[PDB]
Amino acid sequence: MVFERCELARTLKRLGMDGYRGISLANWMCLAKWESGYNTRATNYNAGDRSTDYGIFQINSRYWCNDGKTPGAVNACHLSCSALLQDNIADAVACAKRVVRDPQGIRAWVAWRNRCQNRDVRQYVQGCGV
Repeated sequence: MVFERCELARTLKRLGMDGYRGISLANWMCLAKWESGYNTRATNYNAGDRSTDYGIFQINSRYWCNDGKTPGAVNACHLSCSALLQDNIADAVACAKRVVRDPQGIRAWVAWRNRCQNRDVRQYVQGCGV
């Protein structure tokens, strides 16, 4: 499913993402926007290393979820990558929480550095009532 901006904002807040490990809700919104365009079924194969990015946060199969065809992969979130393709984003959120628990935090996603870091991200949550 493709979330509408404010609908996603309110959903993320309810799931406890606001301020998680120091990360504001607007940053998570900026991340989802640039990673998948708020689309839970988005998948992206990386031909260069044989890994695939799954879901709304484009979480990688090499470290976070298991899809069985990625070489030398671990499953830190202890989930099938299929779980990251559901309309219900509860599992994707729990895995994103795990990702940022590592030292890099939100910087783990390069797109965040490119389009969110040091920017005015207020626009992603404006008018959503969160």
